[PDB]
Amino acid sequence: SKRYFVTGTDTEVGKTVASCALLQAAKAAGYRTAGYKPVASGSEKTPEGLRNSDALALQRNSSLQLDYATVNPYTFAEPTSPHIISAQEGRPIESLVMSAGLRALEQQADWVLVEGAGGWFTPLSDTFTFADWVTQEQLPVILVVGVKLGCINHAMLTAQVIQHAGLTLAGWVANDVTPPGKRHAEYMTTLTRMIPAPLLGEIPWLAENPENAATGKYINLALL
Amino acid sequence: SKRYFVTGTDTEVGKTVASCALLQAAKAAGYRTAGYKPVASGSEKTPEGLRNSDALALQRNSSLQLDYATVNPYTFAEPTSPHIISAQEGRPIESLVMSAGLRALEQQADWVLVEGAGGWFTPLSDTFTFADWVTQEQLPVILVVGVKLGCINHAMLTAQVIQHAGLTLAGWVANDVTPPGKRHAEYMTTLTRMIPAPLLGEIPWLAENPENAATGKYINLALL
Repeated sequence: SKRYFVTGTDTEVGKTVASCALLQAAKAAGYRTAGYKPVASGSEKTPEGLRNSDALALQRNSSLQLDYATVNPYTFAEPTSPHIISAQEGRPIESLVMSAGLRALEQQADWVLVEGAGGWFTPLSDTFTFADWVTQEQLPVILVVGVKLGCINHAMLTAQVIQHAGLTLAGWVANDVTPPGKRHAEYMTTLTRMIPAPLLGEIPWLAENPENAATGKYINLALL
Repeated sequence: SKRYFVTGTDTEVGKTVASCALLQAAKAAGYRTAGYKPVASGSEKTPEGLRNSDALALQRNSSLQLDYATVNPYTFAEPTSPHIISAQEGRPIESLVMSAGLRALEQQADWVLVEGAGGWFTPLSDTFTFADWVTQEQLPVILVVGVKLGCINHAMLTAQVIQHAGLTLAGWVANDVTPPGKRHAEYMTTLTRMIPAPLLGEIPWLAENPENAATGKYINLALL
């Protein structure tokens, strides 16, 4: 089965928006899809426990019917770095648990998308980062680049680090986080030249909630 | 003579604020200082040509009397990536010119601070980045980290890339770009543990124009 790890180059680049577009495109291709966000911070209280909106988006965009805990085993109330709330709450983030949830999904889906929390080097504990887990899982990576101020530097830094860890950079998705501006074409050209992986598509600026929009049309899965 | 390259982990981290604090601290230590910003975009028109405010700050905080062109040989009007305006204007950014200006300063100053434009991987041309120039100059690097959302990932990415290029990470400076928030102590602790270089100091949040503030007291130059 196909499996990918999605990470962003900076905060607020629309990582979940791109993830939902990817899931919709995979489903259109005929795959049995599953979204997985092992760790999520910043969540609402419900009668059944804490719920994270990004995990809800992945749950909803998966073709299979999945239970929330399957999509997101680790949910924290405060939107801060996972290693900080984890320590405060006395709830360790276990590599074995994150890996188990991945296997669980692989038993039903042909195409699994794993969404990280924060960026590449987000700490899960004092001695373990998200990059450590992706590296041990040998997951190919899809980079979500927000077309904004500073994206060239952030995308190159992330790409270099990933390749250096011996992982495959499967592709990148350009997310237009702001309305059309000047230099947009120039930024896209520079990013295309510099990121050593295929551009899968560009999701235009949408003002509502791109997570709920039919965005799969913007992804060219044949390039993965 | 001492020479350092200052880079930031993200946009708007206060790189020039930290640079001015560094210059003030070096002067207090008795050094003959010089600030150097080889490339600068986003500049005001004056009767004598384009002037960049960050270069003006470095000029003013240098102990030696320096001419503007000495501090900033390359000035562009539009605040975009240097390789883009450079190409548009038909004015190539020459490695030899940037290096020459560095030698020029070294003939008068004992302590030279070089401030980059953008982040680490800022392109100067289609085949040359700022990182290429710093690497050939073998300049030790000082990282300016804005204590904000996403700083841990950006600081680790930058640090790893710099070490990988075989350069020395001389130290880092924490700049408080926003008013005091929760998790500030936790962020500082994480950054201190993860960045493999000494914390030189932390510049508090100041609402006016930190570039004009006496901030040298916040830097401990004995750690460089």
